[PDB]
Amino acid sequence: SCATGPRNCKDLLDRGHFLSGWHTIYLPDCRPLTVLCDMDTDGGGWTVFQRRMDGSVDFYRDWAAYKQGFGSQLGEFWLGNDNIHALTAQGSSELRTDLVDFEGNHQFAKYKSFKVADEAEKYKLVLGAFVGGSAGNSLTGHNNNFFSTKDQDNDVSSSNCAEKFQGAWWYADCHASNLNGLYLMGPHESYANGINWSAAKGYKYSYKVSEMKVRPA
Ligand SMILES: CC(=O)N[C@@H]1[C@@H](O)[C@H](O)[C@@H](CO)O[C@H]1O
Ligand SMILES: [Ca+2]
Repeated sequence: SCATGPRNCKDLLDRGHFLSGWHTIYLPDCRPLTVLCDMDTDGGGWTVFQRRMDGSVDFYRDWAAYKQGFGSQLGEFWLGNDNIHALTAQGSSELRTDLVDFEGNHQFAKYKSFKVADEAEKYKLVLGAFVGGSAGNSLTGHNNNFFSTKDQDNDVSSSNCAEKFQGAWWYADCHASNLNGLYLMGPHESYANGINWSAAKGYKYSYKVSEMKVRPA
């Protein structure tokens, strides 16, 4: 039941679910949602809301798609902005970003809190202090920005960043990170339109794997 069920992946870890995989949790209003738990990385108990690995899924999508979520439990997905809001509203959730390049190097970044607002406030990013990690910091520059898609420009640029740059993000003018960008497979000649984390590999290298995930702080 909702009353006795888990609220997130940390609750499931505490109950002795030790393998990563898809589990049912209960959101604050008791709506059930199936989510990917990362039980292995950095203590486990992370709820994963973004995953890229192979370029099989098109991420250049509209507001409605990002609002409801898209992709596959078997592979790449975006969990959905309504879902991410519900998951991060109550309490305080830390954020971890996990990255792998095409040369096999693992890199990460961690933030002390992470929340997205509701749709009325355009799923605005509310980001806490950078903790550290080998990937460096490419998200703080996005704090307090609305989410934007190609069809809904909420950025702080005279341009359309989502169109520029071929992704969906809390764009400013325009970005330091672009993890929902094109799956460009390592070095690319086009500027800043790949799966880029500029603090680590810059604006002209697209990562092999990207994962974004949250856990109670
Ligand atoms: C790819 C991209 O958006 N790079 C921008 C750069 O063009 C801009 O001059 C600067 C202003 O703060 O912010 C960077 O993030
Ligand atoms: Ca704009």
